[PDB]
Amino acid sequence: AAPANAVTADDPTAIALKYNQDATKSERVAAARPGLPPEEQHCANCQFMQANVGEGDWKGCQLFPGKLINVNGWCASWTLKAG
Ligand code: SF4
Repeated sequence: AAPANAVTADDPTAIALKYNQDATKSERVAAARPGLPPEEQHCANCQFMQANVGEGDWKGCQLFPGKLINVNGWCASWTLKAG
């Protein structure tokens, strides 16, 4: 079950970025964002995931202030975690 502050499918920014809590139900292949092949991309390996926010599988994303994403999710702002 998601947390009360989870990013949801109805959030305008989530819609614009094509976020899904489950990267296997995402359009990562169509987007072909650079840095890894698309099937390898999800929030856990994204530069914007905040590992010190949230708990368990539900972590922060810098782009979604006050909310939580799932580490197994994806959106079109996916960017390789480089530091
Ligand atoms: S920016 Fe990165 S961490 Fe945030 S929802 Fe998109 S893929 Fe996940």
